[PDB]
Amino acid sequence: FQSMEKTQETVQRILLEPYKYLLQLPGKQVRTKLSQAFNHWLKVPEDKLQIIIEVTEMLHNASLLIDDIEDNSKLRRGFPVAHSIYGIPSVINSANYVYFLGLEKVLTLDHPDAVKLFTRQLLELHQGQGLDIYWRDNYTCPTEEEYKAMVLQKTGGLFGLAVGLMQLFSDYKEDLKPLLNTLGLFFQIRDDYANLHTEGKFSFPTIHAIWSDVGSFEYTRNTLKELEAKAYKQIDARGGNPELVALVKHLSKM
Amino acid sequence: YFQSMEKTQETVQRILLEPYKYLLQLPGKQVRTKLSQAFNHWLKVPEDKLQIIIEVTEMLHNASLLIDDIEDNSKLRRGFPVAHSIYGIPSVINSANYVYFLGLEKVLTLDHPDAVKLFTRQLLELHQGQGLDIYWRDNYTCPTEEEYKAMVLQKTGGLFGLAVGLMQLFSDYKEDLKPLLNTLGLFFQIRDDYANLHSNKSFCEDLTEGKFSFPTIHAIWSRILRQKDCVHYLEDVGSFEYTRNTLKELEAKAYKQIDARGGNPELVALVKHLSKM
Ligand SMILES: O=C(Nc1cccc(-c2nc(NC(P(=O)(O)O)P(=O)(O)O)c3ccsc3n2)c1)c1ccc(F)cc1
Repeated sequence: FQSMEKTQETVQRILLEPYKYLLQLPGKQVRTKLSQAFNHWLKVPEDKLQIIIEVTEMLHNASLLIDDIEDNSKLRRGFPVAHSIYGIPSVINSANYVYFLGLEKVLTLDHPDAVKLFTRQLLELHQGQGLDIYWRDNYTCPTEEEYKAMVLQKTGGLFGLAVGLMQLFSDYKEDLKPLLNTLGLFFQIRDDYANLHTEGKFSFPTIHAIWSDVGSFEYTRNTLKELEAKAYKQIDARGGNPELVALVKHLSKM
Repeated sequence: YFQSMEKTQETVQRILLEPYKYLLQLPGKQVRTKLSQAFNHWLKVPEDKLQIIIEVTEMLHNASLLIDDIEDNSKLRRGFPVAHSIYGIPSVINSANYVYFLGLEKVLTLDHPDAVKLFTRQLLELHQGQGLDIYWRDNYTCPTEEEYKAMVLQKTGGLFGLAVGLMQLFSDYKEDLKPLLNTLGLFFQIRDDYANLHSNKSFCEDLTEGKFSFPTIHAIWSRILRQKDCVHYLEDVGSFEYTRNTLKELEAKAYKQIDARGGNPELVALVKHLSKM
């Protein structure tokens, strides 16, 4: 009656706490820098942007809560992972609810293909997470070619959501999927290299070593620069973009 | 020959659905189907749209049990080990979540905009059900009978309303079944609770399988702060006696609300059959 509507509204506050626990962790205020850069082509409406951002950022973190459980991570960016605090069921709930609150949010774009797209990209992400666990469960390191596959499914899976949602809400229609893989790998491999120089996570240098001390760092350096090159050569054939290339050349520090 | 991505891909689908399949093969998925067919005697929906509404409902159900078992730390389900104790927590979470989104994809094929609206609400609801369940658990508290019923209509007992609601989108039938659907949702659940018990020299949180069950709750509220040989204790409290009473009492209101919607032979057959327990 009365008491049930209080006890219910409460549960929704509670439900977001693991999601919030992940928001507050250090860095990943730099995601925002990136989508803003992409808007120098898409010229998207400020109000559709804020929702595409809200969504992307919801799906991301909900997807990390699961990824940590699934990877049996112990820490994330140095702090304990969400499940070791709130506990697995409490987390599963929060991520899943947040994913669906993000559906609800995409519905507000009022665009039938946006749900179509969200659904595809999530389905993709789950297959990535799929493989990741498959390998883990079978005590197996994936090959370099397979590692990249998983990243484009998981990472290009959720770059591609955002850039693709925005491109729905733009008269810009030239092909960024090419550029987005080049960035997806770039970002990942970099964050792998940085992180080393794992937490139950397959990482580009460890994989290259394992498929012969080794100087995978030497190879990873080489492999990273080589993408950045293809970043610029595909950035240009899309009429160029100052904001983005600033954020690339900045990041090529590591 | 980069048939390597074609293999690596076909594989992932097989893998991803294995825990979902593991749950299908446990007994009698033919009884959900029996029910929605009965409801079509009012909605007169197209056979092909029905099949999808059914596929969806049935996907959401099982995916929702895979999670329920993890979350309730169940050990067994319908006698066999639970899905996660075989395939393992991460592998299961993945499969349920993927299945939920394959059900989105499926609802999209109904090609009617309100269907996504509805699915999204029902899922969000389901999660709040799971919400409550753990709220109570975390607070070391047994919920009231009143509250238990609320949780059931929110959660997996809820999932009739998705289907009947999807169907009613595709129908010029517009009279109110939500009333009848609670009466049925509780009926179905409480029955499956009673059955599950009447099925050792076991303890209760063994038999319930770490689950809130109508008879155990009624017992616990009879002999501001916080609430051997089970079966005979429950009969010594006679929750079984009360559950019998409480079940029949709904079935009665099933019939009295079935009728004020112009009556329905198919359904009433399936009720009176099921009233066996
Ligand atoms: O891993 C994904 N994206 C991606 C790509 C490049 C870097 C990162 C990333 N990676 C992180 N560290 C590592 P992890 O995800 O194991 O914490 P990763 O490099 O192996 O993904 C962290 C940690 C705190 S914020 C963060 N962001 C994530 C990812 C996760 C969930 C999705 F739904 C989609 C992509």
